[PDB]
Parts: sequence; C-alpha cells; structure tokens
Amino acid sequence: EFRPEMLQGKKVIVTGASKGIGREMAYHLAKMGAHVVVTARSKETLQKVVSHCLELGAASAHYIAGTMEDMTFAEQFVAQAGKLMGGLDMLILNHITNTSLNLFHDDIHHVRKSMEVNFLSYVVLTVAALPMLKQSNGSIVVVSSLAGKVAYPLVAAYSASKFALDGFFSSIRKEYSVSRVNVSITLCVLGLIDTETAMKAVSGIVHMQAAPKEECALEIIKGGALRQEEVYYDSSRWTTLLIRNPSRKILEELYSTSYNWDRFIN
Amino acid sequence: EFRPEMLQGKKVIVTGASKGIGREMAYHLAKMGAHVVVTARSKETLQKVVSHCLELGAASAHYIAGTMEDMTFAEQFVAQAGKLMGGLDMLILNHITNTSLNLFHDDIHHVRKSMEVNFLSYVVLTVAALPMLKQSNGSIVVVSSLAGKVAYPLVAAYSASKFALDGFFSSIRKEYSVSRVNVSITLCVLGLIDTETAMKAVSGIVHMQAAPKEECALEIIKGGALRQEEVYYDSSRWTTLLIRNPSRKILEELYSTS
Ligand SMILES: NC(=O)c1ccc[n+]([C@@H]2O[C@H](COP(=O)([O-])OP(=O)(O)OC[C@H]3O[C@@H](n4cnc5c(N)ncnc54)[C@H](OP(=O)(O)O)[C@@H]3O)[C@@H](O)[C@H]2O)c1
Ligand SMILES: NC(=O)c1ccc[n+]([C@@H]2O[C@H](COP(=O)([O-])OP(=O)(O)OC[C@H]3O[C@@H](n4cnc5c(N)ncnc54)[C@H](OP(=O)(O)O)[C@@H]3O)[C@@H](O)[C@H]2O)c1
Ligand SMILES: CCCSc1nc(N2CCN(C)CC2)ccc1C(=O)N[C@@H]1[C@@H]2C[C@@H]3C[C@H]1C[C@@](O)(C3)C2
Ligand SMILES: CCCSc1nc(N2CCN(C)CC2)ccc1C(=O)N[C@@H]1[C@@H]2C[C@@H]3C[C@H]1C[C@@](O)(C3)C2
Ligand SMILES: [Cl-]
Repeated sequence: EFRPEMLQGKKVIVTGASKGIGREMAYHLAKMGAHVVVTARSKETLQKVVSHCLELGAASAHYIAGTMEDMTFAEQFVAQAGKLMGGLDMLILNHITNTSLNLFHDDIHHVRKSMEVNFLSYVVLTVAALPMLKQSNGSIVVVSSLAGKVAYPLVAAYSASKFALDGFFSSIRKEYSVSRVNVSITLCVLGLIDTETAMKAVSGIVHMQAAPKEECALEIIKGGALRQEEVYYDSSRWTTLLIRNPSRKILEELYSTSYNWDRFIN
Repeated sequence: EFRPEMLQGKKVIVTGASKGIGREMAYHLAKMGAHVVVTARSKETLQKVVSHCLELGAASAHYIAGTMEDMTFAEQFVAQAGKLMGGLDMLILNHITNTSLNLFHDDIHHVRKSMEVNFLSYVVLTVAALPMLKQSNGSIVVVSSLAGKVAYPLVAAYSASKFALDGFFSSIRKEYSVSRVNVSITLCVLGLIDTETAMKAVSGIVHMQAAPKEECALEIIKGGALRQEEVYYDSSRWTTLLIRNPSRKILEELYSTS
C-alpha cells in the first residue's frame, strides 16, 4: 500500500531529530527526497544530521535549534520552518525531556517539566502548524509509548505526559472528523527501541529485546503517510496483539453513531 | 463486604466538596460518623456544607477555602487538615476547573489551567499527604471519567488531564506494590451524573441517562474503603461491561511477574 515516492518533495518537520528515532526519521525522509526541517537543542549535532540528509538525497534540509520548554520558541519555530519550505505537509512531534528510571518521591519539578516539554509543547506546535496543514490536507504524527497506554513503575511523570497526549490528540481527532478538518492524526505506541539513551537508561534493570530504531522510524513514517490512527511497534508479537483496545473503539463508536451532527448522511 | 462502620471516626479529606459529587461524599461520610475536612473556593457554601455534616452526625467537620490553581495552597491545606484531625486515613481528590463542551481552537491557557487544577494539584496533594497516609495505611481516591478512558469530542483539555491522572496514579500504584508502601489507590471512572454542573453543560436530549449523585458518592467511598483499584459507575450496565480492559492488565503483569 505504501510507496516511498509518497514522501517525494513533501514538506516535513521532525522534532527531537538530533539523535534516536528522530535522527532516523530525518534520514529515511531524506532518502525519499523530502524537504525536512529538523530541531533539537544541540546546533552542533543538528548540523551533522542536516549534512547526511543532503547527502542521502533530501529535496532540501535545514535546522533550527532551541528548547521546547520555551513555548514562544515552539510557535516561532513552526513559522520559521514553514517559511523555509514554503509550506508544511507533515508534523512529526517526537522530542521529550530527558528522563531516567526512578521511583517517584517528591519531584514536582520533574512532573511539571515533563508535562511542559512532552505534552504542552506538542499542542503549541500543533496550533502553530494547523493553518499550513489545513491548506495541504496534511498530517500530524505524535510519538508515544506502551507506557502511554498501560501502567509501569519507574516512569510516573513520563507516563502521565504520554497518557495526556492520547486523551488530547484522540479527542481533537473526533473533532476534526465532525467539523471536516482534513488533517490526519497518528498516535505511535512503541516498546523499547534500541536508541542510545534508552539503552543507557535501561542497562541497570530488565532489558528485554529492544526493537531496531531504523525499522521503527520507517513504520512511524508509513503510519503518517497512510493516515492510520495508531501505529504499534514492539519486538514481541504478544505485546503487539495486547495493545489494541477493541472495547474502547466500540464505546467511542456507539457515541459517534448516536450524536455526531452527521449521524445519518454519507 | 462494605459496612458503614468502616468509616466511623476515620480522618478524611474531600476536595471539590462545595458542590456536586463531593458535597454528597461529605454528607455520606458525615452520616457514618467520620472526621471530615472539606475544600473548594466558595467559603459561604462550604460553611453550610460543614453545618449539615454536624447535623448528620460527623465526628467533626471543618472547611479550608482556596484555589487549587495555587500549588502552595495545596501543600499548606493538607498540613492544616492533618493538624486539625491528628492524621489522615483517606484522601479524596475530586475537584476540577470549569469546563464547557466546545471545539478546541487556540486556547493554550485553558489546556494549561486544566492540567494544573485537574492534574498537577492532585500530585502536589498526594506528596503532602503521603507521610500521614503511610502511617495510617490509608487510601487515595482519584475521581475521573469515561472521558479519562475513552476519547470524545468537545473535551480535549479535560480528557488530557484525566488520562494524565490514570497514567500517573496507576504508575505509582505499581511503585507502591514493589516498594511495599501500604497505601491504596482507587481511580473512579464515572458516567454522566445528575450534578448541576453537568445538567447546565449538557443539553436536554442527554439528561435522561444521568446517574444519581447520591448513589455515585457512596460508590466512590465504598471502592476506596475496600481498596479496589478502580470503581466504575454509569447508569448503563452496558457501558460498565465495556469499560474494563483485560489486555492492559495482562501487559502490566507480563512485566510485573518477571
Ligand atoms: N527509545 C525508546 O525505547 C522509546 C520507547 C517508547 C517511546 N519512545 C519515544 O520516542 C521518542 C524519541 O525517543 P528517543 O529514544 O529517540 O529519544 P532520544 O534519542 O533521547 O532523543 C531525544 C531528542 O529530543 C531532543 N530534546 C531533548 N530535550 C529537548 C528539549 N528540551 N527541547 C527540544 N528538544 C529536546 C534531544 O536533543 P537535544 O538534547 O540536543 O535537545 C533529542 O534529539 C520519544 O518521544 C519517546 O518518548 C522511545
Ligand atoms: N458530573 C458528571 O457528569 C461527571 C462525569 C464524569 C466525571 N465527573 C467527575 O466528578 C468530579 C466532580 O464533578 P461534579 O459534577 O460534581 O462537579 P461540580 O459539581 O462542578 O463540583 C466541582 C467542585 O470542584 C470545585 N472547584 C472548581 N474550581 C476549583 C478550584 N480552582 N480550586 C478548588 N476547587 C475548585 C468546585 O468548587 P468551587 O467553585 O467552590 O471552587 C466544586 O466544589 C470531577 O472530578 C469530575 O471530573 C463528573
Ligand atoms: C520499566 C518501565 C520502562 S518504560 C517502558 N517500558 C516498556 N515495556 C517494559 C516492560 N516490557 C514487558 C515491555 C516494554 C516499553 C517502553 C517503555 C519506554 O517508553 N521507555 C522509555 C522511557 C524510560 C527510559 C527508557 C525509554 C526511553 C526514555 O527516554 C528513558 C523514556
Ligand atoms: C460529549 C462528551 C462529554 S464528556 C463525557 N461524556 C460521557 N459519555 C457521553 C455519552 N454516553 C453514551 C457515555 C458517556 C460521559 C461523561 C463525560 C464527562 O466527563 N462529562 C463532564 C465534563 C463535560 C461536562 C459534563 C461533565 C461535567 C463537566 O464539568 C461538564 C466536565
Ligand atoms: Cl541512538
């Protein structure tokens, strides 16, 4: 169903693109001849990424460096990126504040910083981007976790932030549908991926089979291109099977059948 | 299983207790002879609530008015509620910021405010209350919604905050299980209730199926008294059947049992 040609000449933002899955998504998109604007705080690393993009065959490639603790920077970044590409077809929200596995004691600072960078900035990014995306019938891809669907210890702040994205973005997806905004929203639920940060964070306590970041990046990109609601990716097929929430879908649907302005009408 | 006598002379905080479901939890707890401290912004209204509590037979009843937009008020409130009662056996976190059913557009401020009042304050209140609760082996009750489990239009900010409640609190519940912290956590997933806020906000055409707030309040108390992880309450038993998510239990235990 998917063809890499689908991304040729397309206009794409990737946040969190200095390393990990973000860097990989930038590279896959370059290979397909996209225009790409990448972002992160290290300008020095971003420069290297931007170079291997050009090398790979990107229609173009630029960076803008900054912290997504700064909502003003979030807004300005999207405008600056849009000017650079003359538009925007896809927005890949991927970055997070640095975290590590710990029991939770009192760190309200960390819960709040997590909610700001991981959640609030995804919203501020979306609001800046939407005019451009509405005109191009674009797509928003929101990168998330198993831990944003199910409960695990040692990541409370991080999980609250990721659960937050599901509720916010899944809700506004219903709104776009009834009010005919033809922008797609794709939520990506990943298991352990073999990025360097993840492998460092985990080398103390139960690793299981991390999955490969290269195929992960491409699965995320396939999802967004195909306008799927959700992408799942994990090294175990049991875990894949059990992530779907069929009865949530039934509940959401019974509501929509009963109350959408367009109940009858197809 | 549940007996009213279980709450007799117990030390309980109830937030958002000036109106709706929380007011009703205050009263039910009063009939059972609990010590209760209530909170919210409406000082005149909270006073009348407290009066009715003594009348109904509360061991004691007091209020402390304030806004849960202010994290430092949140902290101080638990310390004060603790001194008044000597301790805390149960923390019922129930309040929310004002919300209407609207399509989302630009209002980052509303998203932030929802996150602070509906979610961050709950976390600040847990931290302040955890020592007392540790030494009483008590219970934390977090009130949430179907819209904290499933996605509906017209409540984006609100759902973010409730989903966030689930992720944070179900995560630390796992932590207390591993580190043998003997405090229970109960997440309540509510359908439409006949509180005056809901009836103002929701159209006439759905009013039919709003559950009674009195029964809703007693169920919340029962769940936490019995240390149940979740409590479901909705006027349709069909919605209740569908709310459970066995797949998530399994994934959680597939990790936990290693
Ligand atoms: N790796 C996994 O096992 C795993 C599992 C589930 C979900 N995920 C999700 O996948 C996404 C990427 O994970 P990853 O392993 O690729 O992460 P990573 O390699 O550690 O990358 C994090 C990226 O975000 C940037 N960043 C950090 N703080 C920032 C800030 N304040 N403002 C703007 N950018 C900031 C970092 O660059 P700078 O420091 O230079 O700013 C970096 O580019 C995350 O959303 C994560 O939740 C990962
Ligand atoms: N009713 C439903 O259909 C329904 C459905 C699902 C879930 N729920 C849940 O039930 C709980 C209460 O619902 P309800 O219908 O009973 O609500 P409600 O009648 O409007 O009561 C909300 C309470 O929260 C307090 N509050 C509002 N802003 C506050 C602030 N800044 N600081 C401190 N307290 C504040 C209000 O008091 P003041 O104005 O005096 O401050 C009031 O006591 C909520 O968690 C809600 O999510 C209700
Ligand atoms: C112990 C919980 C780790 S969080 C986590 N858990 C998963 N489960 C664990 C149990 N297995 C049965 C399935 C994979 C899957 C994904 C996550 C997960 O999202 N892990 C990430 C978190 C925590 C640290 C590692 C990752 C990168 C990060 O920056 C640091 C953010
Ligand atoms: C349109 C969605 C409204 S949010 C909501 N939806 C539910 N669905 C509706 C359809 N039913 C078949 C199943 C339950 C159930 C509960 C909620 C729900 O949580 N409603 C509350 C929200 C929205 C307004 C009413 C409540 C109080 C509030 O302050 C104003 C905040
Ligand atoms: Cl990496």
